[PDB]
Amino acid sequence: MFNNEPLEQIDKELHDILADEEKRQRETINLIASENLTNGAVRECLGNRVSNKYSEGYPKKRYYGGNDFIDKIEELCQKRALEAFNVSDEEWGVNVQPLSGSAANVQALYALVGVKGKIMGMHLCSGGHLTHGFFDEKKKVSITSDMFESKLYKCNSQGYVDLDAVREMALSFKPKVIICGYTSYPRDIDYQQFRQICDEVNAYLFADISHISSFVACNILNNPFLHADVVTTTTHKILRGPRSALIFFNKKRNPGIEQKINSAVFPSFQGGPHNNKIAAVACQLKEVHSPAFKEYTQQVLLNSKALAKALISKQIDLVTNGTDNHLIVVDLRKFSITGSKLQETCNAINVSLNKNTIPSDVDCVSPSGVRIGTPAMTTRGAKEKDMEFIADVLARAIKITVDLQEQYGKKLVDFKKGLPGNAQLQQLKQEVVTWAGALPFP
Amino acid sequence: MFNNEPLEQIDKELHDILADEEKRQRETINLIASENLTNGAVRECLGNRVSNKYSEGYPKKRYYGGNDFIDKIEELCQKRALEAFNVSDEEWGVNVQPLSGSAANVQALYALVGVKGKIMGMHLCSGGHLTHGFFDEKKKVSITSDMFESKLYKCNSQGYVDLDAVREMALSFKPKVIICGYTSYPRDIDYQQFRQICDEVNAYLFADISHISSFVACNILNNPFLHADVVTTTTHKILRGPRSALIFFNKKRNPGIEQKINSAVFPSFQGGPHNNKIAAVACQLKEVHSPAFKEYTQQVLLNSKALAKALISKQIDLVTNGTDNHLIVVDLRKFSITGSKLQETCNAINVSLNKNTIPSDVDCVSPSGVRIGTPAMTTRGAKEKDMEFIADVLARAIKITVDLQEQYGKKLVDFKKGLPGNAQLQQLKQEVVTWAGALPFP
Ligand SMILES: Cc1[nH]nc2c1[C@](c1cc(C#N)cc(-c3cccc(F)c3)c1)(C1CCC1)C(C#N)=C(N)O2
Ligand SMILES: Cc1[nH]nc2c1[C@](c1cc(C#N)cc(-c3cccc(F)c3)c1)(C1CCC1)C(C#N)=C(N)O2
Ligand SMILES: Cc1ncc(COP(=O)(O)O)c(CNCC(=O)O)c1O
Ligand SMILES: Cc1ncc(COP(=O)(O)O)c(CNCC(=O)O)c1O
Ligand SMILES: [Cl-]
Repeated sequence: MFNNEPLEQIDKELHDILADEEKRQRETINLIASENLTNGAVRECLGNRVSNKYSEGYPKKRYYGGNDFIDKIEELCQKRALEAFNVSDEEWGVNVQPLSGSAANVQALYALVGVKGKIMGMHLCSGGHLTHGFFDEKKKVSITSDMFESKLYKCNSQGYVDLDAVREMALSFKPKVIICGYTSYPRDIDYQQFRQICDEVNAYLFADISHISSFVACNILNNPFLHADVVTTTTHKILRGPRSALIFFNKKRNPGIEQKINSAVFPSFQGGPHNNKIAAVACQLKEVHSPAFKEYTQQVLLNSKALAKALISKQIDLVTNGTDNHLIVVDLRKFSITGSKLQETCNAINVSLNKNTIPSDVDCVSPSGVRIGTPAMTTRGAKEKDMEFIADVLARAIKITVDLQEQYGKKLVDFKKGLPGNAQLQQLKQEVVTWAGALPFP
Repeated sequence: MFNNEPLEQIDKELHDILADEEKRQRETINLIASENLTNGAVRECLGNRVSNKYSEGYPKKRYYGGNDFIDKIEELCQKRALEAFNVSDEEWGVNVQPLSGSAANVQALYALVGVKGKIMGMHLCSGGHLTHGFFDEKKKVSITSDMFESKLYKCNSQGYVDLDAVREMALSFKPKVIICGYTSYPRDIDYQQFRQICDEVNAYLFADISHISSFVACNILNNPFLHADVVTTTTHKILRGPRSALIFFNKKRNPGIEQKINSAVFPSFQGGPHNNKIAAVACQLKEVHSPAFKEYTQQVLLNSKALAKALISKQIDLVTNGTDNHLIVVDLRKFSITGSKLQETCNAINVSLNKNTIPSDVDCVSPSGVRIGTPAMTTRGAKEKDMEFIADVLARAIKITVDLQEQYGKKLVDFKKGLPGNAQLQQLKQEVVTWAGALPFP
């Protein structure tokens, strides 16, 4: 007693929008640093009947029965997880149930510090994530600043984490967790120095490596597992998995942490796990361990260097004047345009990127930068030589943005009337669609 | 630069376990009251590329661009949602972003009461959910008893919500939220009398209808929307959607609530929505609005009535001696066997059900009942006449459970040893597999 008609027939209206999304993705130069494209196998797992099953609890420790095949799936996933991040089942454990990065962080921070607990994170306007304790002058914007008591550190004038400021605050404010690992940070992290600062205050060291996860697994960037108590990562960004998250925990440094983390996830915060997610992670984490994935991650960094370089050759400024990872933050000051304006211009030419603060920005009000990243385009086949064109396109978009602003004024609503039907943007869009359209597409 | 070979070739090891999960599901009599089977269209949406997309914020209020198609998807889902539950765009709003039931409840409760706010829910051992404020002597098990301050009401001696006890407690405790709508409750709910209790204290009325959602939509059971400030529901149980949830909020009774709830979800708790979930939810909600779905939901209740009646005819007791809904709680005291044992016996014969408390239990390690439900089997095509067989199988399992206990003792470790290789269970299993295996299967 059900309807087994294909999606096309049963719900034409939805299928049509979906058919469109797919075309927008196919015909876009996607530079959203946090985005990627899943392969067909990952998507088969996501659409698998394994999500019919309720599986509250942990393997061999379920509330319901008939969970043996589910238990294998979850245990496979924990195993492939620890292997990928080059850690022994004996020193580290992982929880693979968190539905997403924000959930994982909240769950893991609660596990460590409880309600009214003290945490330190990087400010959002400086490149920290919302769940690193974000609050405003007027509001406790993230639960992490409300259920916890948080203090936020900043970057210096050159766009680097000010470790000396981290220390001043940590001794003065006395957190039980210090979070490092960022949403928008173009450079590698000195985890050793974080590990040393925590020790003077007795704090835990939390590394959120969602943006650089593949670099960590592939031994291309600094290893946080060498120093940290907890490591979290989403599975969907550079890692190229489904939308999900991982919590890693150092048993050796902390006996009692395993049950603390597993209990935080369920039953404090979550109910039934989404087993299709757990399955999709398994599928991808296997791909991750292969030398082919190491190729890809290397290719990611090469494109990112070639891109930063090409932009500089076009006299465009970058925060920290470079990148060690997959992401670049462009500084727009020398052109007197905002990131929102350029975001608007890139939107019109099928170039996806986002506005972003620079140190010299007082508030999150008027971002002076844009964040671009190379994982999505690398997946689609772009090589170092293709970074020229992309840089060429962003330079052209910046120039058009500067022209439109002189014509239509400083206010965004005013600025925005220039875009529709602009001969230059339509020519540029066409160049983009034409190049993007024919790129390999999972 | 990716690997696009089918799941079978790419990760055969996973494909096997998954193929096994599928066979186990097809060959099981599934009586888990919270379980169902999604159609193929819902699973095409779960594995659609729409989840490649970052979409933080709300439609026409996104942080990133390129989100016009996503916006069309999310607005369609809010629209199909409000109508399915027969409420006006103008009086009710809905948030469709919560990743799961537990997240939805925690988010919605946060929105209404804040950190350290007072809430009232049904005890777990009585039939409330974990997120309704559950705690233990010595341990705050759910975040809902830690981030909030909670008190837990119980059912009376006959298995009914003791409304008088609710009032005595509420007036003493002075909560800002009283939650009704339960995990294991075989009877309908008097929302009007709950509305009246809240009014005497000025608390909000929270209705979690995850288990009965279709009944409410189809105008078969009482309407919580008539009386409630907030209604949550999962989309995966009787509603037959993906693993997701909805928060409903009454704007007409509460100006301001719409921002309070939307902001609770993001950016307080969540980051990027899972657009594949949202797409899948939209797809199912369309189906929910057809009269074919009203028929299915009627069939659920008919089956549940027939099953209760058949069990009664076999001299098995039911908490409240019947059901108004999709689920039955069997009281096993007259056979002196625990739910744990029967669950074990049912596991051995491919009959999925779970242990459950009865009023006369006080502790939760001793449960004297089992919960069964009819949505899954109804989906698979079983009609009233089939409920006899299902009752006959359950009676036979109870019988074998009594016999194995007299042979092996009252301790579960010992009891279990009687199960493997038992001539009667293997006989019963085959009858189950042969009937189950051949039933319609989405
Ligand atoms: C949208 C989002 N999610 N998590 C983020 C952000 C992100 C962000 C940018 C902007 C802007 N403009 C605004 C927000 C934001 C999101 C919610 C509430 C709020 F007050 C601000 C968040 C964007 C820009 C790059 C990522 C950010 C920053 N800066 C960081 N570090 O973290
Ligand atoms: C697993 C789960 N999640 N939410 C629930 C339960 C459920 C439950 C049953 C049993 C039993 N026996 C034990 C638990 C449970 C789950 C987590 C922690 C805990 F202390 C207890 C939870 C289910 C299993 C049968 C009904 C329940 C009840 N009773 C209610 N009302 O709510
Ligand atoms: C460092 C970090 N941690 C956690 C998350 C949260 O993941 P979910 O959205 O899956 O909750 C993000 C998301 N960052 C979004 C972006 O950079 O575009 C992140 O950048
Ligand atoms: C009252 C109630 N609310 C919410 C949920 C579900 O939350 P998740 O989607 O996070 O699992 C349940 C599921 N209860 C599981 C069961 O009855 O079997 C529930 O019983
Ligand atoms: Cl999903």
